[PDB]
Amino acid sequence: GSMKAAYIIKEVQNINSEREGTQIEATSLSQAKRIASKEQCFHGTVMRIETVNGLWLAYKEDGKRWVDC
Repeated sequence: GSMKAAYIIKEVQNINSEREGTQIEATSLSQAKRIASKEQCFHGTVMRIETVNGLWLAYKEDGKRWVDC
């Protein structure tokens, strides 16, 4: 299909915390955002998209718009 890059999606309790994530493949950051929003499992949490080496790409507080980093 389309050329895809590796992204790491993490679900954390607050913006400035670190937890283990899971690796997904997406064609763009926007598709990664859609996947991350669909993968949220807990209540009121923050979703964050990083690169594999741990670079913050974006994050979304529950009920807010994505914050691009």
